[PDB]
Amino acid sequence: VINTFDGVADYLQTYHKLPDNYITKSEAQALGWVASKGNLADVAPGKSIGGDIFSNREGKLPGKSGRTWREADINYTSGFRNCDRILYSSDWLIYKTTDCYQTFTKIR
Repeated sequence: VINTFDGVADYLQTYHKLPDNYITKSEAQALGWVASKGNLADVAPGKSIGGDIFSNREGKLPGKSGRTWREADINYTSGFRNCDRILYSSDWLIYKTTDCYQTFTKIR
Protein backbone atom coordinates (compact mmCIF):
# COMPACT_ATOMS: atom_id res chain seq x y z
CA VAL A 1 0.00 0.00 0.00
CA ILE A 2 1.10 3.41 -1.18
CA ASN A 3 -0.24 5.96 1.36
CA THR A 4 2.53 8.56 1.90
CA PHE A 5 2.46 12.11 0.51
CA ASP A 6 5.50 11.38 -1.70
CA GLY A 7 4.43 7.88 -2.64
CA VAL A 8 0.98 8.94 -3.83
CA ALA A 9 2.21 12.21 -5.42
CA ASP A 10 4.80 10.38 -7.59
CA TYR A 11 2.26 7.69 -8.41
CA LEU A 12 -0.33 10.23 -9.65
CA GLN A 13 2.00 12.18 -11.95
CA THR A 14 3.16 9.01 -13.74
CA TYR A 15 0.11 6.73 -13.87
CA HIS A 16 -2.56 9.43 -13.64
CA LYS A 17 -4.63 7.51 -11.11
CA LEU A 18 -4.38 6.56 -7.44
CA PRO A 19 -2.83 3.31 -6.25
CA ASP A 20 -5.13 0.33 -5.85
CA ASN A 21 -5.58 0.75 -2.08
CA TYR A 22 -7.93 3.69 -2.64
CA ILE A 23 -11.71 3.52 -2.66
CA THR A 24 -14.22 6.35 -2.79
CA LYS A 25 -16.59 7.21 0.05
CA SER A 26 -19.66 5.76 -1.71
CA GLU A 27 -17.69 2.60 -2.41
CA ALA A 28 -16.66 2.40 1.25
CA GLN A 29 -20.28 3.04 2.26
CA ALA A 30 -21.44 0.17 0.05
CA LEU A 31 -19.07 -2.17 1.91
CA GLY A 32 -20.66 -1.20 5.24
CA TRP A 33 -18.25 1.61 6.24
CA VAL A 34 -19.83 3.64 9.08
CA ALA A 35 -18.03 6.98 9.59
CA SER A 36 -19.10 7.35 13.22
CA LYS A 37 -17.67 3.97 14.19
CA GLY A 38 -14.29 4.35 12.44
CA ASN A 39 -14.58 0.82 10.99
CA LEU A 40 -12.95 1.19 7.54
CA ALA A 41 -10.10 -1.20 8.34
CA ASP A 42 -12.71 -3.80 9.38
CA VAL A 43 -14.81 -3.68 6.20
CA ALA A 44 -12.09 -2.81 3.67
CA PRO A 45 -8.78 -3.98 5.09
CA GLY A 46 -5.75 -2.11 3.75
CA LYS A 47 -7.88 0.48 1.92
CA SER A 48 -8.04 4.26 2.42
CA ILE A 49 -10.62 6.76 1.20
CA GLY A 50 -9.53 8.57 -2.00
CA GLY A 51 -10.61 9.67 -5.45
CA ASP A 52 -13.59 11.87 -4.59
CA ILE A 53 -14.14 15.29 -6.17
CA PHE A 54 -13.13 18.17 -3.93
CA SER A 55 -15.38 21.20 -4.56
CA ASN A 56 -12.75 23.92 -3.83
CA ARG A 57 -15.70 26.00 -2.61
CA GLU A 58 -13.61 28.61 -0.79
CA GLY A 59 -11.32 28.96 -3.80
CA LYS A 60 -8.24 28.08 -1.69
CA LEU A 61 -6.76 26.00 -4.53
CA PRO A 62 -5.76 27.53 -7.85
CA GLY A 63 -8.90 27.51 -9.97
CA LYS A 64 -9.17 27.23 -13.73
CA SER A 65 -11.99 26.64 -16.21
CA GLY A 66 -11.95 22.88 -16.84
CA ARG A 67 -9.66 22.01 -13.92
CA THR A 68 -11.02 19.39 -11.55
CA TRP A 69 -9.71 18.78 -8.02
CA ARG A 70 -9.86 15.41 -6.26
CA GLU A 71 -8.64 14.23 -2.90
CA ALA A 72 -7.23 11.18 -1.16
CA ASP A 73 -6.45 10.30 2.47
CA ILE A 74 -2.78 10.07 3.46
CA ASN A 75 -1.15 8.16 6.32
CA TYR A 76 -4.29 6.14 7.09
CA THR A 77 -4.02 2.61 8.53
CA SER A 78 -7.07 2.03 10.79
CA GLY A 79 -9.59 3.67 13.12
CA PHE A 80 -11.04 7.09 12.46
CA ARG A 81 -9.77 9.11 9.52
CA ASN A 82 -7.06 11.73 10.21
CA CYS A 83 -6.79 15.26 8.80
CA ASP A 84 -4.06 14.34 6.15
CA ARG A 85 -5.11 14.66 2.51
CA ILE A 86 -3.53 15.02 -0.87
CA LEU A 87 -5.15 17.28 -3.43
CA TYR A 88 -4.59 16.72 -7.11
CA SER A 89 -5.98 18.51 -10.13
CA SER A 90 -6.75 17.27 -13.64
CA ASP A 91 -3.52 18.96 -14.85
CA TRP A 92 -1.49 17.17 -12.14
CA LEU A 93 -0.79 19.97 -9.68
CA ILE A 94 -0.40 18.39 -6.23
CA TYR A 95 -1.10 20.08 -2.93
CA LYS A 96 -1.25 18.90 0.64
CA THR A 97 -3.20 19.59 3.79
CA THR A 98 -2.57 18.25 7.27
CA ASP A 99 -5.39 20.22 8.90
CA CYS A 100 -8.62 19.13 7.25
CA TYR A 101 -8.55 21.43 4.26
CA GLN A 102 -7.80 24.56 6.28
CA THR A 103 -4.48 25.35 4.55
CA PHE A 104 -2.79 24.03 1.44
CA THR A 105 0.85 23.89 0.32
CA LYS A 106 2.30 22.71 -3.00
CA ILE A 107 4.22 19.37 -3.06
CA ARG A 108 4.36 18.75 -6.86
